[PDB]
Amino acid sequence: ESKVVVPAQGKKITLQNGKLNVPENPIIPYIEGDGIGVDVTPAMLKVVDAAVEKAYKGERKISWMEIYTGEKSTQVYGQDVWLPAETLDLIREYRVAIKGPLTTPVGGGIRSLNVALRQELDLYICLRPVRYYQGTPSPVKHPELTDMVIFRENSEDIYAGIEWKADSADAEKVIKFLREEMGVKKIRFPEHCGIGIKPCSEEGTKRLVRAAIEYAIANDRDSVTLVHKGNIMKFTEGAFKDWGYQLAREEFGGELIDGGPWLKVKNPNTGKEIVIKDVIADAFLQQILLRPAEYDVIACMNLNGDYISDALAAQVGGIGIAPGANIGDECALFEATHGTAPKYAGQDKVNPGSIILSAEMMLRHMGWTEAADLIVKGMEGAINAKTVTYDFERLMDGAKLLKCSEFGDAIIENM
Amino acid sequence: ESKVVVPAQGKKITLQNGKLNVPENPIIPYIEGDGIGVDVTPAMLKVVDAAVEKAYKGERKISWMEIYTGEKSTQVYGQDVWLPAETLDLIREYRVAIKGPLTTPVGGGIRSLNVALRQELDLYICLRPVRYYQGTPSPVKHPELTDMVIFRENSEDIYAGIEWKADSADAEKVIKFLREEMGVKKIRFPEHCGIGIKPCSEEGTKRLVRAAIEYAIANDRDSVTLVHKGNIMKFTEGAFKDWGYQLAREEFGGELIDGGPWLKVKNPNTGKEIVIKDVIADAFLQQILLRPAEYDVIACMNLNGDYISDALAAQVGGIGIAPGANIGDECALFEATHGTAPKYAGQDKVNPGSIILSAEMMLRHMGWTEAADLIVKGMEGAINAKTVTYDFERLMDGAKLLKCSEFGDAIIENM
Repeated sequence: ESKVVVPAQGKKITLQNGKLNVPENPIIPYIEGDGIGVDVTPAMLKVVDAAVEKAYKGERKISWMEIYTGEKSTQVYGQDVWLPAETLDLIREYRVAIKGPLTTPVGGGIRSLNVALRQELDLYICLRPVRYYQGTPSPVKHPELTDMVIFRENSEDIYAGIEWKADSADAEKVIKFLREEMGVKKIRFPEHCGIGIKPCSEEGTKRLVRAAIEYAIANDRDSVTLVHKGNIMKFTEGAFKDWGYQLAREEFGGELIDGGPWLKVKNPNTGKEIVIKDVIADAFLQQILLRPAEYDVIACMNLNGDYISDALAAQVGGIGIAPGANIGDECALFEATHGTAPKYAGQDKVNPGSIILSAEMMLRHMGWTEAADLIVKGMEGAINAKTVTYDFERLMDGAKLLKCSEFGDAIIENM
Repeated sequence: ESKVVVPAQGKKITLQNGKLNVPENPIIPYIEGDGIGVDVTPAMLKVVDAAVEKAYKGERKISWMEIYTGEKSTQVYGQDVWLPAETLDLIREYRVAIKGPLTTPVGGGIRSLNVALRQELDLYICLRPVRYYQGTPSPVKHPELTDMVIFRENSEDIYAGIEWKADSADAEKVIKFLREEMGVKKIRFPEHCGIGIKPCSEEGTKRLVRAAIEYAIANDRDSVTLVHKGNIMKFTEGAFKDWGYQLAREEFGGELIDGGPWLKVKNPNTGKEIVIKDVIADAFLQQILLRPAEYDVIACMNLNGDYISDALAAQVGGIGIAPGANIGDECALFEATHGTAPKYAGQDKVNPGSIILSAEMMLRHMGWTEAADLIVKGMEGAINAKTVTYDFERLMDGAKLLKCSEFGDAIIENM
């Protein structure tokens, strides 16, 4: 039967008119995760609870409910039950959830539980906030000028997996069609050629850009930059930038600046003029290094979103502590972007940064920005105090070595 | 008639058994270029001549022959003659050539002369050497650890231009075929969707990788890294990495290291063991920032090659002085990667770095590494001495402002 105990205290989050109605004692489902998830998750629960307790002084509390997926789901439900259907039901019903790293049933098992969750719950948006935390060792000279939020389209693009192996009957048939029926003259070597498809629709583009702007308004951000390689790939990447600008005008009353393509959207809550602009992907990669302060919310397609995220994390030295979320229309799933690392499982050694920052994304997503602000403040303070875990410690001279749990306490101490 | 005067002294470069037979007084065709090309080219000719004169002490000399393309071609041949056929003949016949920036006959003219040259001469390889020059203002902490050579496939990939506009009869027909005939279930929104094709052939991959390794052997480099996003795009990007590794084994006698995918190719001239390895594109972008010294020759597809090049130039602060070459089977065309900037045309103001470094690529391509070494040495010295042009000067405190021509002389002075 259901082995999930719904808390006695707590009320669930409602979705009405596109907005979330979050009660003072919301029930938030959580997946501990496999491997080191057993270490990082407990730290996360403690940090979030303190943030809430401190910011709202007892007037709010979260009723954590544990759901299952992965290795733990097996010891709770059966054997081959890696992703119990009721787990999906609970994430959709409760709207927001947070998960630790998951282990793929390697060999003859369900390929990556993460892709299963993302696809079944139609989590079309990959959100990757990237900012520098004072003290984190970085490779660039001025990482503190970086504070962006990447909105990566997660359901289309070349990542869609629509391809055919070179020399296969399929690949041959597709090439035949393209060259004969379509009159394609641009395929240099039609023999021993693999083919890939890159789709980009109006809806897929609009729904992502919409959220980007919504986010900027909701969080009082300065701008949304549509990143694309539209100069080359006109009908996909270029179409992306076109639909994006079109949406801002039509839905957000964007007004042209100097007649130029750039628009300005007035934030109806603060009066701030959010600038809607665009930069070519290859030029953007240079821009994030030369003029990071010029960018804020970034909206782009799958591939571009993936590359930019990894490149940014590296600049601010936050690869090991990169937060992330997969958001759809009915629910949002916050996660630890790192692996399971079964070697350190139970050792209370690993860095809880990723999942803790993912929790701040969750709190912010819930409107609880005060609490979210405390997590950022604590993180910065703890790292700046050089009271860090092994991974950071080994890269810092004069650092005090703390355990995963102790780092959690250090974050709480600097709130 | 032909308005190109073939020098009286000089002999042309021969191509035999894949190698070039370069005489001591080769005739090298050159395109001055439009706009500032009138400033930068003369500086280039002077720097190269000194490099040759100094390294070989009068035993070698280049017989520069001016050919035409662009604005200047008009005042020499007619009106609509932007790319005279005889110019193509001369580049192919003389094997190596160097050009300054070109101006596109905007409006109703031949779209980008550069793409015309590249496509007609089948210059399938875009070569972008990226290294730091002591003194150049950089955004990263340790740019001096960067010294890579990007081998970008230039004839295939998504850049091929094979796409159809959303909602057009064409786009609809292609989608119909894919979903009905191919059984494609992965196109989320088949309506109002633009489609792009990403082809990757064995030959296109092999010919590029071959050159990469040839280059590494010829220049005694340490490794060739096959960059790809093969984990996602298996039949194109993954196929690229597979064919690449296959070629190293078969043609270069690559031996497996620890049974791992990495191979080792022995340089038949130095005995050095050139490592053939691979990294995923998104991970590589992080690697160039965290461990730049681990990389050397890079071999990748069109898009990846474009992104990585721009990202690297930014790191070493060499965007304004980025050298580049388009190489094919019959000829190689070295060029200034910057624009025409008609505003500064004639003012002897702009930076001649790009084309000068492109010349060193040319000399190195000719086997004249001693002379090439002098151009690198001079450049470093001049920049390190802070005797630079306006663009660098404005970014350097205590810099001596030099004119385009004077910078040329400064390079010569530090050889």
